Amino acid sequence: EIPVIEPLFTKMTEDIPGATGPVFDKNGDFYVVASPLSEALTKANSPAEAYKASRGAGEILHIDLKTGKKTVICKPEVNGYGGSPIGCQCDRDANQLFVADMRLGLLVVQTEGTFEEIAKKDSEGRCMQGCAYCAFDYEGNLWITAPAGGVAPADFTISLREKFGSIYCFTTDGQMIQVDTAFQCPAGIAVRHMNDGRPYQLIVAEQPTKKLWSYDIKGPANIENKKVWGHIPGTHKGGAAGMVFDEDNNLLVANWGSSHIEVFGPDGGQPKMRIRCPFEKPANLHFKPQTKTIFVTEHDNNAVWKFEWQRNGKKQYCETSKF
Repeated sequence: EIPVIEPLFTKMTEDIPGATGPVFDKNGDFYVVASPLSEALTKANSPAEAYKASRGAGEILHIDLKTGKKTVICKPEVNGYGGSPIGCQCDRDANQLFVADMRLGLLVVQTEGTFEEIAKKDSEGRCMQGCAYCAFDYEGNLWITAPAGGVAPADFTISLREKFGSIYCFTTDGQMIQVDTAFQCPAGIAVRHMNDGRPYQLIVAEQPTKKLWSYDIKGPANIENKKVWGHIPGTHKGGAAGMVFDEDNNLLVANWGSSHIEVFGPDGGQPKMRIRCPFEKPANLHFKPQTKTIFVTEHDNNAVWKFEWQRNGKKQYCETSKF
């Protein structure tokens, strides 16, 4: 039996469809992503059906943590095609967000709301797929999951039932390298680092398959030894979505549809503990820097909550020093 804890959750905000991409920038400002397409995929009989019902482009919102006021930072669209941002990370050398988008690929978003679409195509020259989750390594290379088909203007599709989801690395030389493919809905992603700051394991959630995969990282866009690393419990619709490390390199994983966040030790395997949530659909999570406080987004109430974890979070790339 896996032991379960039931900490206190405090609701921070609501009325955010498909709430995801919780992120803190270098100033300690907190952002979340609204995703009409996420919410639609939850209710549809198909990706197409979901795409059709989706009210519009998603948005990056600033949330004031004292007042709860939501401010639209960016509503990305390119050429009439609405973006579907999901996952975010803050850069280290500039206060700007790198945003995985299921319709537009990888974005760089400024706090004043301008943005750049980073890649129409990958380095081999093939079209880009829609991106969902991303994680910086401490070198500045961005690892990205891509569960969707081609970016707009291709029809929207997602690898929820077929194997076509891919993994990329966007390197510090600005190359978008496809590093793996034929996933069934690759979702959350994380980089385990060595004591010395060196990147060395890539953890990737494959959502409906209730699996976490690992690879050994040997350099920028250079991975091998692909293995199943962790088991996600339950037979519910869903599976692992976002994930984050704590300071001890335990991996916390939102298990969408299970009402739990799963906690894996450094060697993976089975969860060592589960965290019971007051909602069925935790989607994504992020630590408040230099704190034990975890912010969690959820799709029962399209809300953001916080709870206290047993230790501080692992530093993100944005919190580390250039030298």
